[PDB]
Amino acid sequence: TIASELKAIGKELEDQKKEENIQIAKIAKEKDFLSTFKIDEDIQMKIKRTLYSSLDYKKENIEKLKEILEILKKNSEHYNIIGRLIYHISWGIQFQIEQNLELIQNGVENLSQEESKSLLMQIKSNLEIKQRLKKTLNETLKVYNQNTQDNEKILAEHFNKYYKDFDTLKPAFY
Amino acid sequence: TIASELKAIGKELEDQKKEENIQIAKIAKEKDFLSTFKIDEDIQMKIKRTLYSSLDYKKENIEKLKEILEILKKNSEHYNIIGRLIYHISWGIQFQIEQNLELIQNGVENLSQEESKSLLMQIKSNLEIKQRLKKTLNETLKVYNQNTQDNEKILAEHFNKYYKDFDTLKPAFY
Repeated sequence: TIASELKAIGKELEDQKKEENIQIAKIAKEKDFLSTFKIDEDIQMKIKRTLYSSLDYKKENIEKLKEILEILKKNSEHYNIIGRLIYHISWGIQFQIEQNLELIQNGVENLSQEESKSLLMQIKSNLEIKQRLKKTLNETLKVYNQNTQDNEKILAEHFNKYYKDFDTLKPAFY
Repeated sequence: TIASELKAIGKELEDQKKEENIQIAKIAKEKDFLSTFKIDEDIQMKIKRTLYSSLDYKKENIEKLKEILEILKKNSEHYNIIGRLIYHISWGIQFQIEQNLELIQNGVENLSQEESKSLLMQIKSNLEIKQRLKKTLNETLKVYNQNTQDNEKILAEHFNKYYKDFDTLKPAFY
C-alpha cells in the first residue's frame, strides 16, 4: 500500500483538472490562441489544458508562445517539428494522464501488486515528463526574450554608430 | 556658368517634390506612420518627405522602419539618439534642401561667382548627405532583417534540440 499514495495523487489530479478548466475559461474570457491552430474541440482542449499549466496560465508567457508559434509557421519545412511539439508531445502526455486518472475512478481497490504498482509508476513518469516539458518551455521563453533583448541592443548600437550627426552616416560611395 | 547645371538641378528638385507629395498622398491612402510621432504638421511633412524618398516609398521597408522605431521607443534612455535621427538629421536636411530651392525660384540669374557657385556646392553637399542617409537606412534595414532571420533560426535550432520526442526535453532536476 501505495494505495494511500495513489488515492491522494488521484485527488490532486482531479483538483488540477478542475482548476485547469477554470483557468481555460478565464483565458477564453480575455480574447486564448488555441481556440484555433494548424481543428478538433477536445483534441485541442487537452493541448490547451497542458500548455496553460506549463505556463502557470501566465498571460504574457502564453502570448509569447503564440508569437513564437506564428514565427515558426511562416516557414513550411518546420511543420514537422511543430507538430511533434503540439500533437506528439503536448496532447500525448495529457491523454496519458487522462487514461491514468480513469483507472483511479475505476476505484483503486480492485488493482494489485502487479498492476496497481505499475499504474503508480506510470503516473509518476507522466508527472516527471510534464515537469520536464514545463522546464523546456521556460528555457524556450528565456531564449526568445534574450533574442528580443539582443535585437534591440544591436539596433541601439547601430544607431550610436551612425545616427549621431550628419558626418557619421555611411559614406556615399561604398 | 554652372547656371545651366543649376537650373537643371532646380527643375529636378521640383519634380521630386511633386512626386514626393504624390507618394505621401498614396501612403496616407493606405492607412503612413508619420501621421504621428514623438507633433506639428509641416515639421512632420519634411521628415515624412525625406524618409519615404530614402525608402523608395517601399511600403514594406516603411513598415519595418516604423517597427524599429517603436522598439527603440520602449526604452527611455534612447530618446536622444532617436531625436537626433528624426529631428536633427532627417528634418534638417529637408529644410536645407527647401532653402536651396527657394534661392532657385529667386531666379538663378541674379547670383554671381561668389554666391551662385557656393549655393551650387551646398546643394551638391545636401544631395550627397541625402544619398548617405539612404545608404545608412538600407544598412539598418538589412541589420534588422538579419536579426529577424537569426531569431527564427535560433528558435528552430532549439526546437530541434528539444521538441523531438519525450526523452529529449530538459531533464527534470536541473
